[PDB]
Amino acid sequence: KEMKPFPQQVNYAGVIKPNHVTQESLNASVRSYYDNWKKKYLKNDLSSLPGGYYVKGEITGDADGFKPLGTSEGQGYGMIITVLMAGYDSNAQKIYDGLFKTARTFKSSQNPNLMGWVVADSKKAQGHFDSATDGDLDIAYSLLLAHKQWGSNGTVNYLKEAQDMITKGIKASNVTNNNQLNLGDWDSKSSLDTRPSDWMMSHLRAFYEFTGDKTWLTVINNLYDVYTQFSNKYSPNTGLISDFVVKNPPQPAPKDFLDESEYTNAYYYNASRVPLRIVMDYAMYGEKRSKVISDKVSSWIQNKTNGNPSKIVDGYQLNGSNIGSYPTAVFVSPFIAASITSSNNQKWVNSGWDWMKNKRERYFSDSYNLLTMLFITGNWWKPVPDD
Repeated sequence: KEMKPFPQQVNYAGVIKPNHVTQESLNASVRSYYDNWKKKYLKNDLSSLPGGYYVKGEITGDADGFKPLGTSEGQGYGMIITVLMAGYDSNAQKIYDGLFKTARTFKSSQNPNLMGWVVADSKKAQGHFDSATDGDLDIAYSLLLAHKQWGSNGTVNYLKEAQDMITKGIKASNVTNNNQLNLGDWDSKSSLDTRPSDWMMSHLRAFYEFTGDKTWLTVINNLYDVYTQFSNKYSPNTGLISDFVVKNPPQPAPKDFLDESEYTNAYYYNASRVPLRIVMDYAMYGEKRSKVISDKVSSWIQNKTNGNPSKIVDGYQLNGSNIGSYPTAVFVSPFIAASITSSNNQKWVNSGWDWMKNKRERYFSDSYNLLTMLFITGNWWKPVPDD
């Protein structure tokens, strides 16, 4: 009953795939990576929610006295991965519906159309936590994929669930009056605080195509404006953006923003995800502003590393100075993805593929590496409202 079974192995206009191996090799690498990811991270052991699934994060410490097991961010990653692997994993729909059960049971304490950001094995946690924008973005987008994979005439009306989450959830709570995306449903409607890894341009395009609400296009265009307004001043040579961005005109967040890290003003663990989220817009929708941003970052990192992906480190100041020390896939793999819009990057893309295809480390890097591998092999297909 899959209408888009793995592997869809699509060919987006103007983008290259790794070409030193066959497509069957690329698909086999993705299948193996998924089987290992699923074994290590996909869980269905919530005593407080039989039938609920989640993705096991690490997460040090407690969250409001609860022991955090996963987040809405990982829930969204897992839900996208699961729908895309349908046709290989015969339990994909059961897993997806179980992830959705968790997402709606652990609803946000603020906007109940969203997911609260922490999964913990307690009925008290179900409805206790507020939302985080990126988790709900990936969850809502995954519902569009589910609609196109299985149709919406079964137990879960995926399209209606998507439309409600997009409109009553994300637009209502996270689209700001300044046409940005705020940090979560606890943040204000007039907030100028934003996390650029939430600027999931290609998801926002799909939201527009499946709701017809032009708000999404207004946000896309404005966020491209913001990216350029920020980078021309703060990263004119590298093209990078910081983990968090504040104020108008946009500027790097201060250090220790939200107590996340000393490097919230820099290209750190949140922003490492940006180059994938941006490049997908060029690949799936032909957006030239995405190619411009992607080529600038790709050229910078290739020169920085002398064409060696293993020389990428886990964090950079906006001027390109090293913060990190070692190559991890949440940084490496999006830099490879950013490189796919120019054919003269072929060798670099091939080297990046060899680096990432078997690279297993921990939840955050592995989950984002799998999303990136799905995308760069053509196996993340585009949901379209019909034929």
